[PDB]
Amino acid sequence: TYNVDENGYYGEFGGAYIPEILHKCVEDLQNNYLKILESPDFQKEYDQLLRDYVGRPSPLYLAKRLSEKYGCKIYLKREDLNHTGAHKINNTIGQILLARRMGKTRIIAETGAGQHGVATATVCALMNMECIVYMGKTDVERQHVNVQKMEMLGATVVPVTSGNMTLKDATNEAIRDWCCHPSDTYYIIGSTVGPHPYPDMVARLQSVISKEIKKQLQEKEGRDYPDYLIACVGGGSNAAGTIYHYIDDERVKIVLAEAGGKGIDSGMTAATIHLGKMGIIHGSKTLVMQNEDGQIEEPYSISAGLDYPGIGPMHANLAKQKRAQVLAINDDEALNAAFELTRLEGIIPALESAHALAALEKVKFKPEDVVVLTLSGRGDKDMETYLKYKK
Amino acid sequence: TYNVDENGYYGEFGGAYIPEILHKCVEDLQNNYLKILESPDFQKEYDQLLRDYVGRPSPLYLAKRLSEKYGCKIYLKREDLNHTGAHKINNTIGQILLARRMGKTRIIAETGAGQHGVATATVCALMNMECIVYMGKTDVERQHVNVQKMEMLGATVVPVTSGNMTLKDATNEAIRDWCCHPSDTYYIIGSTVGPHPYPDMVARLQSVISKEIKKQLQEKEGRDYPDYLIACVGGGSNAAGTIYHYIDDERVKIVLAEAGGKGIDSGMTAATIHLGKMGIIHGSKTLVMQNEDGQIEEPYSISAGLDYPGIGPMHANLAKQKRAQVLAINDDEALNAAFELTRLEGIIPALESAHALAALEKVKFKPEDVVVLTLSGRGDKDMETYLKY
Repeated sequence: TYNVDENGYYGEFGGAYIPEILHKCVEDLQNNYLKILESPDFQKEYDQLLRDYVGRPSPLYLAKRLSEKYGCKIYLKREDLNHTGAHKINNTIGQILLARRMGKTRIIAETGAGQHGVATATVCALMNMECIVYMGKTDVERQHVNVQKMEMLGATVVPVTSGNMTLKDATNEAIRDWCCHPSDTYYIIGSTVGPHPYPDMVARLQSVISKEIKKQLQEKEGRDYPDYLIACVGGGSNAAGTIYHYIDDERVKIVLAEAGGKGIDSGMTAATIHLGKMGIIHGSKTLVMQNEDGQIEEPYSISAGLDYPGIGPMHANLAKQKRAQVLAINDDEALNAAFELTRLEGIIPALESAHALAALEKVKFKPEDVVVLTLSGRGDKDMETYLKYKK
Repeated sequence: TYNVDENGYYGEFGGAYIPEILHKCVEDLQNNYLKILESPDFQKEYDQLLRDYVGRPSPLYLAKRLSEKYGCKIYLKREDLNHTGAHKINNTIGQILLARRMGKTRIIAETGAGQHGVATATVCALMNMECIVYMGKTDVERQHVNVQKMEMLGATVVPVTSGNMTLKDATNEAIRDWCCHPSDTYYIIGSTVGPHPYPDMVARLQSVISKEIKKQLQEKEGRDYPDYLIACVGGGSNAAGTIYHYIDDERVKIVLAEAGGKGIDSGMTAATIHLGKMGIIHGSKTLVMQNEDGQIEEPYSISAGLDYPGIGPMHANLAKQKRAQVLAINDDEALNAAFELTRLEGIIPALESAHALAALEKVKFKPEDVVVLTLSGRGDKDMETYLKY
């Protein structure tokens, strides 16, 4: 299987490469997570909140003008319509329910651009649970609306002033925090990253996407599988959910779009699958962009959501084994695709999602091909970028 | 009976108070709109787009922390989750579907704060149809993000410099364009305002809200009606939609929240039901805020979306007959309610919708009351205002 194996690995990638201090809390999570996620109590509450609070199922929308342009049937999986405007809310809802079932009361997370921090604070408001979000001080400074939303939602935002004051430092303080609070604290990881069981956990939470796609395609096409699944990747969570229930069925082609930034040869890029080497990042053995001194490098993308140096182990494995095609989509290609979707379907996509849309230009589709592309988010949050880069 | 009568009136209110130029285009719409709206072909495409493009049905969400706070069961009808972030998309989808079944190919609309202009441009992009939005130049200057959105969506934004250079003037110019274009043009009005049949048409399009509430209450509560419907009003479309299927059921109390601004006695207000006089606005007989010289006033609210001098005739009638309770909610009250919902439920409401939320402090609830409150929009667009408070 291309899902996780019984040891926490996706082929050679993944596992739990963690200091001894994390051994106990990660082991404890490993023991709990599947028992709770498979339980009917959990499934019932998760489904109810996903329906009433998030608004699931997200529609599967036949984009008729896009379909005309690319000469095939293109459905858009509309995660952009979720409460909070992206798929991250599926994961924060799932993990807060897990946390509660583990008897945890204090919820912590880190955030870079602010989206995961908002998704985390959102569910902590819902649940009336103490919420602390760690955020690199440089990230804090230039993400003031997200900081303000977190604070409105009643979370405490902790500016992280250690190291370079970036996402890496915030991640480090969050992990330290969790480790030091084995009694009461649960750490909500933001993507399909981190030590086992977090990658599998987050993929399972996001698998609601492909669960729905199966039902929706059956109703609309009379078959339960598309010819292509297309998603953007940062850490890999919306892609993991999109492909989860199709991951071993090679009839369904997988196209992953990563952030090329200014171009894979430009030195300002986030194309981890194309350019990364093996490394350990946040306890996971995976591909990581490293500089000539072996140091975890500084990625660049127009989209903050995709400018992570690592990739989830799932996708490293999919790419190596050639189960998925991976494209490095550049900033200009993503912007062009965002403006195109806006004009053709009246949907303003997230800049992340726009990388996936740009992939449509790169693949020669057949007229009977059925493509499902995950519109991971809406583009309201990106409007300042869109106004600056327009025309 | 509280819905439109056979002549376009709601008691004495409504009708079509128009010059001769308009008579042709308005009569045409009056004669044809309802048979299209009621037709299976229309209903099938409307439902398909509402499901797959907008994400309907919008959930009915039991807000447990809000419910515990006010001592009863408060369901939020989640129009905030729709594509575009509000209920206006229900109206633009419905009306462009009508326009197409009428053979019209050029689409025009007015907008104030920009939300209707966005919702119109949105569906014209989908449908690949020419779109022109009239917008007061003051509003163009106040709403740079919405203007740029409309342009990204393919629409032409026409700055209107007549009158006060705001919503009433843009409405005036849209109407005037329409009348000059008998061949090819359909005018998507943005609220339950204007000449018959626009009030009734928009209310019917928005009635999907209450059609859903019925099924959703049946499933959740066993009965299909609440004790209260609570909604905010500008022109009155989300409210009309919310009440449409309940409007003659006296068991259902209706509470409409209007924008008090800095207070009804402040000089800076938008509380049309409380302060308006009978008069004509945009070919509709209704309540209209007027200066002492009898001209249409510039309203004020912290929420730009409630900058309506007039109100839909439906609501003038509901208020005069005491079928609805009407509350004038001040800026402060709306702001506190927005912060309250954000903290209690993790939902950042539109400032328009926050006026309905603030009505929760004002109503004496019984423990076994079931309230449905229409969360007309999300509040992403309002974060710069919330930051300041």
